[PDB]
Amino acid sequence: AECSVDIQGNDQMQFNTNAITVDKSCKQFTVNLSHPGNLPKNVMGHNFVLSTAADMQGVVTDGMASGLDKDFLKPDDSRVIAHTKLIGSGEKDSVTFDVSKLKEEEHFYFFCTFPGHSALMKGTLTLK
Ligand SMILES: [Cu+2]
Repeated sequence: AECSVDIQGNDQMQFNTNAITVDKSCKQFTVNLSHPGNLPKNVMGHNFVLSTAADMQGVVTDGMASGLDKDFLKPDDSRVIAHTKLIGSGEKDSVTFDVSKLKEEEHFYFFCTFPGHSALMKGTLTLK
């Protein structure tokens, strides 16, 4: 169907949704992230990061360590299926990935890796 979704992260430390469905029809899928709240990236930055459920903890933990200059993400992290930039108020970023990379598993988690964020900024992404 539509092979894109528009996601927002804000000042409430929440994305607007906790569930994304990707139409199995799609060869590619695009996630357009924007920040409709008011703070900078160095403080209340969000990114969108996609992994298997099992990999999320490692991604979030290795992320924190990497620091704000690496967008709180380990560079070249092979667990990460798709990722955007870290963004603050009124910035945006997009990421496109192959639907084939979701063939093998069931429940994936999307999440923000800014330290602490993933307490609320965790959702499920599935292939339907
Ligand atoms: Cu965040």
